[PDB]
Amino acid sequence: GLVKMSHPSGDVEACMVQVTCGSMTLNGLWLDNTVWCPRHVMCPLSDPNYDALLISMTNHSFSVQKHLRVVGHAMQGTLLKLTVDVANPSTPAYTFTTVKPGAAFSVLACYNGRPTGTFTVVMRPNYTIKGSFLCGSAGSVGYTKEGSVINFCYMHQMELANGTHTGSAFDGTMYGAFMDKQVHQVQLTDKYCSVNVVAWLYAAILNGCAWFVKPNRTSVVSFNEWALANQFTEFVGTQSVDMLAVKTGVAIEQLLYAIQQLYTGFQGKQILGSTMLEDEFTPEDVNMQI
Amino acid sequence: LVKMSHPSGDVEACMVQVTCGSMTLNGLWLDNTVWCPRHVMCPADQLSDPNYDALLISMTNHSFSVQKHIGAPANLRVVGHAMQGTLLKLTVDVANPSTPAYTFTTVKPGAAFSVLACYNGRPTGTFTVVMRPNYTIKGSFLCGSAGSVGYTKEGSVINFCYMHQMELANGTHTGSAFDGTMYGAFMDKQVHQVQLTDKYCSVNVVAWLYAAILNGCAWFVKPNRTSVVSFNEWALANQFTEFVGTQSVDMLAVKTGVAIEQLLYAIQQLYTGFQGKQILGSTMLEDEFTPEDVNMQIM
Ligand SMILES: Cn1cnc(Cn2c(=O)nc(Nc3cc4cn(C)nc4cc3Cl)n(Cc3cc(F)c(F)cc3F)c2=O)n1
Ligand SMILES: Cn1cnc(Cn2c(=O)nc(Nc3cc4cn(C)nc4cc3Cl)n(Cc3cc(F)c(F)cc3F)c2=O)n1
Repeated sequence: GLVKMSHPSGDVEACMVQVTCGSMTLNGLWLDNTVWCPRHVMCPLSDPNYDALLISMTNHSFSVQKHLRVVGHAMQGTLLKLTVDVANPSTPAYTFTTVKPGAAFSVLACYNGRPTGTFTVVMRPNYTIKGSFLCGSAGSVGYTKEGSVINFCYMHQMELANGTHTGSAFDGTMYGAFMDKQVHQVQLTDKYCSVNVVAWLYAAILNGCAWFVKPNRTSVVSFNEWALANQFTEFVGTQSVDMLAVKTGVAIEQLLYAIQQLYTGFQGKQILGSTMLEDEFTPEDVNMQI
Repeated sequence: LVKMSHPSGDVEACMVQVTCGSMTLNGLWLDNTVWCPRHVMCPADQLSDPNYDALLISMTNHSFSVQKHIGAPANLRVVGHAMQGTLLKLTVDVANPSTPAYTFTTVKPGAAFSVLACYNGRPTGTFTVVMRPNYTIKGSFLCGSAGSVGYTKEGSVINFCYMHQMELANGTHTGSAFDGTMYGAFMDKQVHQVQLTDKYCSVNVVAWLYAAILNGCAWFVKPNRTSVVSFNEWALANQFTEFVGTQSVDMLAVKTGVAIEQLLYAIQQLYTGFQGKQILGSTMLEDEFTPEDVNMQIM
């Protein structure tokens, strides 16, 4: 069976700081001479004018604590870019790439600048995540690692009226275009991550559970038109999926056909003990864990 | 309801690679001591029947090489060696300057801890497991993970509770407590060993049903009740642990208004299968969430 696995968090722990502006406080991320944090900390809340708020900021509007003097301030989308006079001596090698729905990443949950827990989520097709966050977590950070390069991909912003969560990429854009204000907002309807359901079926086949494999095939292009009408994402193949097809001898298109049948029901059978489709493990997860 | 682990940085700073002859695995560097599994002493002949007492006598301080790869790299010299149960206690001539405040305590079945999986002294992943009623854990471990460390954290104090030793069957593992005793009394040698049958951790199943009620999923709740004593007689016959209430569980009962005995009755109906229904996105009973975990996460 598959195990939820997160990256070691030490590297990122060393970058977490607390940012306070007026009576607001949250978490920031300190890289080199810059502290990133959500611009909501500038707000005195239901409909802020962040452009005016930025103008009103003065030399000592922000205070940064590591559990740091601010020399400049800028805004990049829904994030603030705060210049500090001391460079983080433990800045990892990093990139800022936006994650796509179905991709997994690790989250370091923090409160007032202190790391408290870590877990892994997949970005949902409706650009929310199913995290575990309490009040005081605004500015917590999500990331993947490739080699020793950290890709920072998520800065936490808000809990929606569901239990679901959203935030920003470090280019400043909010995932799913949610507005960083306290107004009722409703997410789009979620979908199954097709490529992840495919990975899970491959995991089943690797563990001896393969009754759903038939010779029938459904092409990618044909599955994708069906998916638009049945709350699945578009399937996009990857070399990681190809590796699963090679070591099982079962082609993607056989599994696309199987999903079409399984969406109707499992007949009277189980898959890896479950009678529901699973889309929270990626092809990369299955490759490295089986 | 996410699988939550402690931030791993405190423990990452203590992981080292330990080598002896042709064997290499992970060690834990705390002050002037490096802890690692004693299997690192075992030669290729005798991997199935080692004489660790004799192996230890044949060893010198010079038999052991120790490196720290991540963070500030490694100048460690072994100046002493001892064996404690299934663990080696190596003494080095530099005290780890990032040693956390720590304790050694053995965990009991049903309790959860974080694991930092490492390979050749390099941390690669973290996850949370529960100590199973048959004294195994179901982690994600590959070859080269022997000596990876499990732990909890309370305030500033890390409790180290697990040093990974062996894969018993696919996906089933065991290890030592830091007093050196193997969980489940498994033997640290290359031989097939059968484990006792696993059981559902009843108090964690109860915590999870409370989490479902808190989240608006309560179709399984009936007025009907089963007493603790009568449930525990049933559990003996159905591979469930004995239910033992705690203050953490009582908090959930007060908040939801649903008595423990109502959920004990519901478990008896739900192990007969969910019919076609789901609970918190699952079609089977879940027992890896503790009452403390549910109280923490759902407040
Ligand atoms: C339950 N929950 C789960 N995730 C979250 C995230 N979250 C948060 O941690 N804080 C928020 N509001 C603040 C209140 C403050 C009080 N002080 C003294 N300082 C504060 C700082 C913040 Cl950020 N919010 C709400 C929220 C945050 C935003 F970034 C935003 F644009 C709009 C919002 F309505 C929040 O969701 N809470
Ligand atoms: C798939 N898997 C999941 N968990 C494990 C744990 N595990 C392990 O990582 N290594 C082991 N044997 C070694 C071989 C070595 C080869 N070199 C060069 N160095 C080695 C070091 C070790 Cl420890 N084992 C097997 C094993 C380990 C013990 F500690 C023991 F007492 C008996 C055993 F059969 C292992 O289970 N692998």
